[PDB]
Amino acid sequence: MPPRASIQQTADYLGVSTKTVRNYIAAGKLKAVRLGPRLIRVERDSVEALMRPI
Amino acid sequence: MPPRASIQQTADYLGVSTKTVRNYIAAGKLKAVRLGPRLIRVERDSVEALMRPI
Amino acid sequence: MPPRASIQQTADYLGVSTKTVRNYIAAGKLKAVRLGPRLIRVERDSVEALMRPI
Amino acid sequence: AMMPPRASIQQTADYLGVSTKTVRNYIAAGKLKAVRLGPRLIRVERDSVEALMRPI
Amino acid sequence: MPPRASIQQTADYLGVSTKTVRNYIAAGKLKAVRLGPRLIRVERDSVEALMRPI
Repeated sequence: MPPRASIQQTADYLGVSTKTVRNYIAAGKLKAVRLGPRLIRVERDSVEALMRPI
Repeated sequence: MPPRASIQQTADYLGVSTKTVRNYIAAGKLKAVRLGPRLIRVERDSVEALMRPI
Repeated sequence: MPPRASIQQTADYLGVSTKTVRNYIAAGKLKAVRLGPRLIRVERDSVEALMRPI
Repeated sequence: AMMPPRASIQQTADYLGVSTKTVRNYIAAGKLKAVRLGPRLIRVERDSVEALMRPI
Repeated sequence: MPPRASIQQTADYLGVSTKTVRNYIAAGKLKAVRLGPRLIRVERDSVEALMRPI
């Protein structure tokens, strides 16, 4: 367990499944971060439906 | 403007700022996706905090 | 035998029943932590402490 | 974040729990900021390490 | 980190050894001043300049 630990390491450390860790994170029992920017893409369809004619 | 477009392409397309595009995604007015898995890390100190003694 | 082991894993390692492990915990001869309301783990260090040369 | 203000590639990697190669990629990709002192002495800016991490 | 800093404060700031800081000073890669028989202080300005972004 280094300061920032993989989901796997946290699972092994705690003796639970990686799923359980992911649920803990998702429920606010564990704090987690992601490293770096996401590669984000917007769906054209929603852009199209955002523009309401007048 | 492809089926999945960059934040910049969406901003250019709509004549708004990237910041405005980001706000619309946060508000649920535009639908967006990220590509591929995040590199995730759990904060060591929060694992320590999770384990409450009996 | 993880750093944080289940009661069943502790029983199996020691060669005792789950009831004996639970009683060691209540009696303070084993140190245990609660993760979730339905999830307990035994500290492996205390398990090693519990075992004394004859 | 008890790292030094200018951290080694090893210390950044150790703190982040990723390989040194990974830390070196981040620098190249501009995802981490770094400086050179000498003919092969590189240091990561701790501030960029903090900003590299975005909660989930 | 004062405008006039010790070799030690400099070594910590840079994340290198005091021996390295002393080398740099000797090489002219750092600017230093002497206050008395013993006392050396490194010019913070020279320390900022040493860190050339990649």
